[PDB]
Amino acid sequence: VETFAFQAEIAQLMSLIINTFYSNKEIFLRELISNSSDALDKIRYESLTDPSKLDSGKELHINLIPNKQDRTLTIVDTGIGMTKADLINNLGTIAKSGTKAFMEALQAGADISMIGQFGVGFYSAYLVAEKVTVITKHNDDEQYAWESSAGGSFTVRTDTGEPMGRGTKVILHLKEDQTEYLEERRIKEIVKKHSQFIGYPITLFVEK
Ligand SMILES: Cc1c2c(n3c1CCN(C(=O)[C@H](C)N)C[C@@H](C)[C@H](C)Nc1cc-3ccc1C(N)=O)CC(C)(C)CC2=O
Repeated sequence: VETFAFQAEIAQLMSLIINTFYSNKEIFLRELISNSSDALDKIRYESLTDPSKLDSGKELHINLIPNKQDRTLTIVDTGIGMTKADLINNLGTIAKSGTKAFMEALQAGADISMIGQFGVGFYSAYLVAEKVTVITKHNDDEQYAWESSAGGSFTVRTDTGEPMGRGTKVILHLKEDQTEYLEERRIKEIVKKHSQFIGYPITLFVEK
């Protein structure tokens, strides 16, 4: 298990997201679904030039899986996935500028729901999650688990759990007071409001 410091700008953003009073937390789900959709767009595009990129799975979809026993909501996609370099360095490097602009825009009167316009919508997960785990598999690399409970650090390790084939799972370990996001009616409501036109099937799993 390797431990890394977040880019300073990203630690600042995470603290802002955790500390700012902002009741409209439900927008986190749209941002995660958007990342999944963009990841699915990318593998679809790449597979046109190279059909073998779907050898790791032809199905292009998004699953939403609540688990009340574990107090987790997982967003699963069969998109392009992320390499180790993406997880550790590359996406966060790119996200530095967006992070800075967002925080500047908030100082000027924007609100937290506009986060996705700055390319850092992933971090909205911390509106509702105390810990986020990202399990991901890209065709060119092994399966990795990224994890952070904020506090300025994240970890990456090779994942020895069930092989995914290709794609990304974002596991939200929900805060004690955010369990409404495990309720079928609540998730259905948010998906219809903010994510009704996503171009891949979204399956909301129900609890046994
Ligand atoms: C930024 C950012 C970040 C993450 N994703 C993105 C978002 C980075 N990104 C974009 O902002 C695009 C260019 N608008 C490319 C996406 C789509 C990429 C391939 N897949 C993806 C990425 C993210 C989340 C889910 C998925 C996922 N579910 O696959 C996750 C992590 C690297 C742990 C931290 C972080 O800074």
